Amino acid sequence: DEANIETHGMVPMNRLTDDPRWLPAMSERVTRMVQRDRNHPSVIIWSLGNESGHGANHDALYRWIKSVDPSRPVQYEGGGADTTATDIICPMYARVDEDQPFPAVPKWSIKKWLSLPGETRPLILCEYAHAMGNSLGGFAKYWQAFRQYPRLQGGFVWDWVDQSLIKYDENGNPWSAYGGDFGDTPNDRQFCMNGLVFADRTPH
Amino acid sequence: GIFRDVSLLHKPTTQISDFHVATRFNDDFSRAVLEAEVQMCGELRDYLRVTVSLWQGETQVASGTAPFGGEIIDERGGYADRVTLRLNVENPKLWSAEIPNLYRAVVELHTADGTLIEAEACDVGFRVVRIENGLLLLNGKPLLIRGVNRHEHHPLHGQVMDEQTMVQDILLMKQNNFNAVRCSHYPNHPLWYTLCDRYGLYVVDEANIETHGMVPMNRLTDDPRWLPAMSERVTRMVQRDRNHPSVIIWSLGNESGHGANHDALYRWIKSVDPSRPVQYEGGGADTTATDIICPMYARVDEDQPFPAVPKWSIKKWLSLPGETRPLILCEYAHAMGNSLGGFAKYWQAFRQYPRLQGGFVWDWVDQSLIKYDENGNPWSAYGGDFGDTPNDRQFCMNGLVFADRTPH
Ligand code: NA
Ligand code: NA
Ligand code: NA
Ligand code: NA
Repeated sequence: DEANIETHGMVPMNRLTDDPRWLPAMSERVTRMVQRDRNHPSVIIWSLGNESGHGANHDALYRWIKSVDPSRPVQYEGGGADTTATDIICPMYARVDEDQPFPAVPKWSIKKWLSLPGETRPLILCEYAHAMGNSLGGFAKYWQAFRQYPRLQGGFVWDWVDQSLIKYDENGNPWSAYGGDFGDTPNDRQFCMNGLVFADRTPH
Repeated sequence: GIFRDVSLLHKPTTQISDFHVATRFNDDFSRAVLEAEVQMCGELRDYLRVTVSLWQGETQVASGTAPFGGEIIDERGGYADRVTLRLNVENPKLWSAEIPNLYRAVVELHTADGTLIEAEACDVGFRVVRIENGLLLLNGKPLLIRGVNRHEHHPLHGQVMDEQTMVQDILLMKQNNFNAVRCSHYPNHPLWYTLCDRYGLYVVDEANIETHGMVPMNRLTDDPRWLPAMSERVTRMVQRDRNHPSVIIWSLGNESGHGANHDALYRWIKSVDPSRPVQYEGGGADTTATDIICPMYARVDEDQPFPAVPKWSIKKWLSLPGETRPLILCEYAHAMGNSLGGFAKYWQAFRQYPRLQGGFVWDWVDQSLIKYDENGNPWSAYGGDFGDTPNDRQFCMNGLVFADRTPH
């Protein structure tokens, strides 16, 4: 269960989440989620949101959750996927064997990530195996790793269903549309369609 | 046989009986303290003095003089027959396999009025070896062990070692980008360590304990009746070799399972010499008797799940729940004949993974022996060629170089 906090477009990504003036707003999105959903057994992990960097507000709200509901781990990928605001190493699109050494937020090989000095947490990818169109090449490598490594406990494929929308031709025929087909500009054309199933839930 | 040197040593009645050198550093290795503990035997007298002088070539960099009598250590007092000199060295030249900077420590037992009774001496290398946050550090930097296992073997003289062969080996090793050697599986000829101090090789000094043939392998090492014997092999090694800077790691032996005697002697080493990590591969390579995960022939990516002593993939091994130690293979890349296939995979892993800090190839030199044909021609022989039976025919030849030190 994930709080409705994403500030991906900020520069830097944590401009708001490191700002105490936005701590109230963020808090409401976390606290009110927990207060609503904490009795559901299906919810096994709390998430502080997505792609909002790593700021002190995350640390604060992490600790708040841990204090009010210690029955569930808290995870958060922002700020390098292994910050103090997560109980689980939860990277996005970390590869099995290939390192991606980005400045300040590297995406290590998940195998390597587990063994970094001082690292003891489990590793569950919050996003992997980007199913954009004709994709999921190399999925078996992930699952071989998951089964071989105890602390590689899986991940969440990105993603379930294409976010396409239905438009209608001049002849009334429906067709599937993506970014830019509604005059929306700027837009990220077909990156809305990353699903294992079509929007009508027909499988890829 | 008597396969190492035999000597006579004449000492005075009042003599230096033991001396240990330790080096302590500040956070950036700009300041060092050489702590020299000197012990005497014979008649104590208030005019006796110990002077410890430290030299860089012909330059005296530090010195210290003191009468005997150490500090109070328990309710009965201190050691009247010991003294610890603490010498300060500013901006010491640090010892490493890359730059084997050495000082000369001279320990003079003399009188107050200046008469020299005797003098002992050692080469001193200023370096710190410690495991920090899962990494083996030398002088604050993580090591990458380009190591090889080396038996003391000569095709003509067997297990008799000479200086010339040692030097030949060290030169070849350094010329082939080795920086470390494992004394497989026993303390080496003394000179070895000196040469490694001088030329710059990291040394794993290994107690002469291997019980591989026992069933189970720890039948003796788990038996307290064999704890004395084992102890002598460990303790007397440390007491002999603890002043050599080249020795960076102690090993409790090889292929003797995991028994309580190992735990005891591990702790003994850690108590007497906390300046060096202790490793031991037996009992699964990750037991309580080792500071370093030191498997034999663990593969890079392939698991070998043996009962009770699995050989995990080294990458996987690092990440097992609760595991934080560095991983240095005590033996890998078995160079038996036409071999070393897949070596690059090991080195890719070593460079990618911080806590994979290398290993020791098995091994340096083929253990072949020279026999002679009917026509007087020499040929290289292996197990079974001397009527020895049972024998392990050619498994004695696992070297990167031939017995004559010609490279494979
Ligand atoms: Na797993
Ligand atoms: Na998308
Ligand atoms: Na490494
Ligand atoms: Na062999």
